[PDB]
This record gives sequence, C-alpha cells and structure tokens, in this order.
Amino acid sequence: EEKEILWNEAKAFIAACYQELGKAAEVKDRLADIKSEIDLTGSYVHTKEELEHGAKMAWRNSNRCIGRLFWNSLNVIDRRDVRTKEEVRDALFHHIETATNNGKIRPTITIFPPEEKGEKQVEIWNHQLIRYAGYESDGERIGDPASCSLTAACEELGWRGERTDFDLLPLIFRMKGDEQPVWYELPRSLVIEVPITHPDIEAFSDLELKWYGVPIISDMKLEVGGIHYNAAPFNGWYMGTEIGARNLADEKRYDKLKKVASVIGIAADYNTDLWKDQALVELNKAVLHSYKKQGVSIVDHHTAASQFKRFEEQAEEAGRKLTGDWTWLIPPISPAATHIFHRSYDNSIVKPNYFYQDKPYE
Amino acid sequence: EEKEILWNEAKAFIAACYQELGKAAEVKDRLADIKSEIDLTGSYVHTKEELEHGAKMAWRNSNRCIGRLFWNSLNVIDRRDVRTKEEVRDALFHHIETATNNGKIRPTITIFPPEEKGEKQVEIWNHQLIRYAGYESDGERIGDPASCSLTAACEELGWRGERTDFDLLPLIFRMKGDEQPVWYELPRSLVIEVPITHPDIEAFSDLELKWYGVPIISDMKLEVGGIHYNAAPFNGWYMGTEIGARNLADEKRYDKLKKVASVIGIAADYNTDLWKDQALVELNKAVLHSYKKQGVSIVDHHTAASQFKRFEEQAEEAGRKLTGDWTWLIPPISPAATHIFHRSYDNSIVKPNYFYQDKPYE
Ligand code: HEM
Ligand code: HEM
Ligand SMILES: CNCc1ccccc1OCc1ccc2ccc(N)nc2c1
Ligand SMILES: CNCc1ccccc1OCc1ccc2ccc(N)nc2c1
Ligand SMILES: C[C@H](O)[C@H](O)[C@H]1CNc2nc(N)[nH]c(=O)c2N1
Ligand SMILES: C[C@H](O)[C@H](O)[C@H]1CNc2nc(N)[nH]c(=O)c2N1
Ligand SMILES: [Cl-]
Ligand SMILES: [Cl-]
Repeated sequence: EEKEILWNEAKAFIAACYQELGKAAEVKDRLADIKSEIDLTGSYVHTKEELEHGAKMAWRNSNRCIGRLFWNSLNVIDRRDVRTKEEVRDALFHHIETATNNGKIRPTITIFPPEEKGEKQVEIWNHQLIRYAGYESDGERIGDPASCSLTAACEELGWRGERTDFDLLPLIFRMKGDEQPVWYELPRSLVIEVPITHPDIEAFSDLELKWYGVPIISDMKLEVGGIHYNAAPFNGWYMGTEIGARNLADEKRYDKLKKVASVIGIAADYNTDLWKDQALVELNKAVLHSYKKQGVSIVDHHTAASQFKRFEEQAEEAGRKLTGDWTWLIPPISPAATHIFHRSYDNSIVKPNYFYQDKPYE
Repeated sequence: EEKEILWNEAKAFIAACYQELGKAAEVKDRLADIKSEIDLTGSYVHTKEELEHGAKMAWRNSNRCIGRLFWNSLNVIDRRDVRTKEEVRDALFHHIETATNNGKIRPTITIFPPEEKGEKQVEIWNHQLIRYAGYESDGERIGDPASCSLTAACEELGWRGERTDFDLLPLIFRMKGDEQPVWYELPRSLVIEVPITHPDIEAFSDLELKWYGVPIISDMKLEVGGIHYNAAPFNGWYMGTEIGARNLADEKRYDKLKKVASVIGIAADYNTDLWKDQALVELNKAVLHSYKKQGVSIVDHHTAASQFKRFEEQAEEAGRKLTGDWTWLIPPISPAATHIFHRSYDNSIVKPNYFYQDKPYE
C-alpha cells in the first residue's frame, strides 16, 4: 500500500532520469528489477548514477534557489555504506574539507543511508554543519538567535559554549537505536572564517564582524524516486546578501545596522535619511570585498540573477518547464534591479527535490 | 439576469456599509427601494454617504496598497452630475488643484457617472492625470517609455509634444456619443513639479532630474455594490521609492542609475561594487530630500511600512480580515528591513475595490 506509492514514484523517476541520461532503452529492465525488489524487500536501492543524477535534478527543481544554473556540476558523495557514528562524523568532516577546497568552494552533497520505514538510520540535529551558537538569558543576548534552541539542546548533552558571539556549535546527530545524539567539536583547522572589513572605511573592522565560509544545509530531506534521504547535507557558496542583508542585519539575527551606521559616519535618527538602506549597502559591499580578499568563493546578487537568467534560458532550450518561488528568488537588496522582480514564476513542486522535515528537539 | 448580479452585489454592499455606519436598521427599507429601482430602471443610484463610504472601503480593500492606514480620511468628490466635456475638464482641473493643496497633498477621488449598460458615460484615456510623454524613433528615446503609446495616440489627435524628457501630456478623454476623445493642455500653474537635488552632493543637480508632485491614477474602475465607476480618478502622495527606485531607475523607464553613479563619484564597472544599490540609495535619498525641501508631501518606505503595520493592527481590532499582495506591498528597496517582508498576506479580493480595465487605444 506504500509499496504502491514507492513504485509509482520510482517509475516516474527512472523514466525521466534514464531519458535525460540517454539510457531510455534500459528503463524497462531496470524497472522490472525494481518492481521485484520492492515486492520482496519493501524498497529498492539506487545505482550510483541514479543517486547522483537524482540529487542534481533535486537542486534543479528547487524553486527557491537562484543558484540553479550550476545544478549539473554538483559533486555527489555516496555514503550509503556508513553504519557507525565515527563513520558519520568522519563523513561530515570530509564533506566540510572537500566542499571548502581551500576557499574555492565546490558545491557538494554527501548522501547518507535513507529512511527505512520512515525510520531514520542517521538523524542530523544541526541546521547547518557550520553554524554559530546563540544564547539568551536575563535580557542578555549573545551569538545568533536563530541558534538559541539547538544551543540549549547541545548544552543538555554536556557541551558548553564559550559565549562569544561566534561560538562554533558542535556536530550533533543520533544513530538509529541510540536514545540520545552524540556531539563532536569541529576542528578549527577545517572551518574557514572571514573577518568582515570594508574596501575603504577602515573603522569598519571595529565592528569585529566575521562569518564562516561555507553554508552547508543539514536539515532537509532529499527525495528521489520515493526514497527518502533525510540525512543528505549539501552546500553551495554564499550569495553576499544572505550574510550582509539578513544574517548580520535582521533584528532577530545579529542586528548590526545601527552599529554599521555609526562606523560609516552617518546618523541613524531619521527614516527619511534612508540610513538603514545605506548601512545595508556598505555592509553588503564589505562582505563581498572580504570574501574576495580572503579568496573564498561568493557571488553578488546581480551576477547571481544573471546566472539565473541563463538558467531560465537553458531550461527553455531543453524543453523543461521552469518552476520558481518569486518571493524567495528576489534578493533582499535592490530586487527591482534584477530581471527576476519583473517577471513571475510558476511555484509548482516537481520531484526529485529537497524538503523541510521536523527537528527532533523543538 | 444581470439585474440579478447587481442586486446581490447591492445587498452585500448595503448591509456591510450601513453596518459600519451604525445604520443597520435602515438597511431593510433602503434595500426595498433599491430592489424596486433595479426592477424598473435596470440600475440604482447611491446616496452621497454610500458613495463616499464605498470609495473608502475600496481603498481599504486594495491588496497592493501600503498606504491604506488612511483609508477613512479619503476626500470624495461626487461628480455624477457632469454631462459635458467642459464640465469633465473643469472637474479634472479642480481635482488636480484641490488634491495638490499647495503641496500639502489631500488624498482625493473625483467620481464621474458610472457605466450604464457597460457603456461608459465618460472614458478617460490618461493613466495618470499628470504624466510625462514618451517618444521612440530611429533608436532615439526621449521622455517616459511607459507613455510611448498614449503619446502616439495624442499625436494622432493633433497634439504635438515639444520632445523634452518631461513634456506634460494633455488630459484626454471621450464622452459617450463622440467617436474621438478631446484633449486639453494642462495649465502649468496647476502642476507642481519637484527638481531633484541631493542633500550634500551638489553635482546631483547636473542630472537635471525632476518629477511631478501628485500621482493621480485615472485608469482604474471603482466598483461599489455592483455599480461600475469606470471614471473615478484618485490620488495619494508618493512613496519615495516609486519615483527613485522605479520611475527614474528602471531600464524601461528613465534608466538613470549609471548617470547617478557618475555624479556621486563612484565607478559603474563591477557588480561586486554594488554600484547599482548605492546609486539607488543616493537617488532615493535625493528624491525624499527634494520633496521635503519643496514642501510637497511624500513618505519614505520605512515610515510607510510602519503606518501599514498600524493598519494591520487596526484591522484586527475591528475584527476585519486583512488582505494584501506581498509581492506589491514589499518596497523595492531594502524590503527585508520592513516587517512586511517577514510575514505573509492573504491575497483574496474583497469588494468594494479598484480594478484594471482596458484602455481604448492599445
Ligand atoms: C552554488 C551556489 C549557490 C547559491 C549562491 C545559492 C543561493 C541560494 C539562495 C540565495 C537561496 C535562498 C536563501 C534565502 O533567500 O534566504 C537558496 C535557496 C535554496 N537553495 Fe541554493 N544556492 C546555491 C547552491 C545550492 C545547492 C548546491 C543546493 C542543493 C544541492 C541548493 C538548494 C537550495 C534550496 C533547497 C533552497 C531552499 C531552501 C529552503 O526552502 O529553505 N542550492 N539558494
Ligand atoms: C496617501 C498615500 C498613498 C500611498 C503612499 C500609497 C502607496 C501605494 C504604493 C506604493 C502602491 C504600489 C505601487 C507599486 O508598487 O508600484 C500602491 C498601490 C495602490 N494604491 Fe495606494 N497609496 C496611497 C493612497 C492611495 C489611495 C488614495 C488609493 C485609492 C483611493 C490607493 C489605491 C491603491 C491601489 C488600487 C493600488 C494598486 C494599483 C494597481 O493594482 O496597479 N492608494 N499604493
Ligand atoms: C530548512 N531550511 C534550511 C536552511 C537552514 C539554515 C539556513 C538556510 C536554510 O535554507 C536557505 C538556504 C538553503 C540552501 C542554500 C544553498 C546555498 C546558499 N548560498 N544558500 C542557501 C540557503
Ligand atoms: C492600472 N494601474 C494604475 C497605475 C497607473 C500609473 C501608475 C501606477 C498605477 O498603479 C500603481 C499605483 C496605484 C495607486 C497609487 C496611489 C498612491 C501612490 N503613491 N502610488 C500609487 C501607485
Ligand atoms: C507580475 C510580476 O510579479 C510583476 O513583475 C510585478 C512584481 N512586483 C511588483 N511590485 C511593485 N511594487 N510594482 C510593480 O510594478 C511590480 N511588478
Ligand atoms: C513566509 C514569508 O513569505 C517569509 O517572510 C519569507 C519571505 N521571503 C523570504 N525570502 C528569502 N529570500 N528568505 C526568507 O527567509 C524569506 N522569508
Ligand atoms: Cl546562512
Ligand atoms: Cl507613478
């Protein structure tokens, strides 16, 4: 009965995947073998090629992603073999090292064993493999509020943060069978961080801002042909606005705009001065400059939008329908200056794809 | 059979309107009289109170409008009495003068006689009562491209523009019965314009930019209780971004960003410099400064969003459902710095409301 759903999702997926791979003739016999595998086992196992291509399609179908031009160059690491928490740990460490690539970031995904009966083999608690802790107590606020609750959950497990504004959270995950997750401190040698400086306002370094090099999302499920890879962390490189216009700017995040206005020498008293907008622009210029100066990959929202226009053009030529979420595709800074703002996008969900799933805590 | 639609729209409208006006008891007898009026005549006529309140509700229900906090102070001018093109003209002139109010702008609407059988009594061709002409020929581009086609249609009627970048289009409209519209040159004494200067970059005036004081939208239909007021031009004051981030910035409008970058002393060579964003911010600061210096009403996107937050709060207290179009409500500059960006809005259409209708030409 769920053997049903799996089979249909498998037919749809294998047909399209083998088609795109020029292997249309092998569809029939591969489906045959799958049809039997589901019967006996209650599931089927992807070939390395299907799994690599599915992860690529899934990125291609991510409506909210402006970076999709490069879907076909995704570096897929197949780690369906892992059985131990040491192996998971070492896999997660490797992912960080290989994706980082000394600053020249490789979009990469590491794929762990999929859910069995909706039962997770590996359950990752981090939202990104590399994220900063957040604390709030007695009015006091330190670090990244977005991480307050995961931070409290790590501190239930005998971890303790130093309470700087940029404590690296440990990796934390649970193995099937275990009642509590384990946690491992990140080796600082693996984590590139970028101090934020401004191209020509030297006082900007007084803010003592920094951010980490690589956003590695670890809380989404990759679904491919009815197989549910709940643990499959992936990374791109940052678009500068994500850091400069949100992580560092939002009132519910680091909330730095007033501090930025002060070091850039402008008043923060009157809305009509547009001081927040000016602060946002200088902060965002600073972030791109710092990543570039440090030789860590990053893209500005204008170039990103240009690439996405190429993605739109490439999709039409291949005869693929384009889907997209206008509300996430527009950048949070000068959106009307990108072509994205001035057109609309069909927000339909096509599979394979990445999906939200609930965290264990919270 | 359309006597049907009219009656239902009339019941819905009178019930809600009289309710909001504390006149619930008068609903039954007023409906009675309407029920008979439709029977005999094929339509019904609004009282002055219903028409004023309907126009106010219609603004309140405009999902794309961030300025709705002030819906209840709309100044409604009832001009259902007009029968001649001289009267229409003089009504349109008055609207400009009274809405402008020497710079202290009054949100106003002038309401002309409604459609009879879907037949317009008065058919206004302008998109705004005050707009700039646009020309394109032999690669050459002058004025406001948004106005290219209306401009060509006026020049079919024996008008001729001087071909500056800021020619005022004439008022142009057609009376039921007439085959061609008539046109009337706007008296310059009625039209306030604002030269764009920057608070502290004196070279900014070399761009020789200006814009008109009052946006008076003349192409939407006001619908109230099944009555279709195709001619009912209305105005607010500008939000600075409409001028600085769109009318003057869009490549398909005045396309000034490169020129702005030059006078503000920054390079326009590299996306990573975020020169468009910086140009956008200085251009927008300039617009707000110029309107304020000239004593012409204007609002910045931050204050506007704050007012709209108050509108949201006021709607909840009155037990009214809020509707809104997130994609138009977010400003095109620093949208993530307003609360609007971070919540969602039900885009349902509630009546009374303003609607798009086709232009005669094009
Ligand atoms: C290579 C550089 C990449 C860039 C610059 C990029 C850029 C972005 C941005 C800016 C967002 C929106 C975040 C926001 O507005 O808050 C996003 C969303 C997303 N991206 Fe990408 N991306 C890249 C690579 C990838 C990769 C490799 C994948 C997966 C294989 C991916 C999948 C997604 C998904 C699933 C979302 C939506 C997440 C959600 O719903 O919360 N992207 N991307
Ligand atoms: C008092 C100051 C006002 C301000 C600042 C204001 C602001 C705005 C803005 C910024 C937009 C969106 C334009 C865009 O994003 O391109 C808008 C849309 C709109 N406003 Fe207002 N508004 C005001 C008054 C009014 C009035 C008096 C009415 C009618 C009685 C009105 C009805 C609308 C409508 C119908 C739209 C949508 C038009 C469309 O769909 O094209 N507003 N308003
Ligand atoms: C469940 N959402 C996952 C998530 C957790 C923590 C931060 C952002 C997230 O999603 C937004 C998102 C997702 C994938 C991205 C890939 C690359 C990139 N530069 N930004 C990206 C941004
Ligand atoms: C059919 N759309 C009408 C229209 C024609 C020409 C310019 C803008 C328009 O609609 C957007 C619009 C509508 C009403 C507004 C009222 C006040 C204001 N400051 N901006 C406003 C902007
Ligand atoms: C239809 C499509 O979403 C279109 O490009 C919209 C985008 N959002 C907008 N938002 C505003 N404020 N004004 C516009 O003219 C548009 N155009
Ligand atoms: C659900 C609601 O639209 C929400 O505020 C969205 C708005 N658009 C967004 N767009 C981006 N890029 N990132 C976000 O986190 C959000 N949040
Ligand atoms: Cl992030
Ligand atoms: Cl306008």
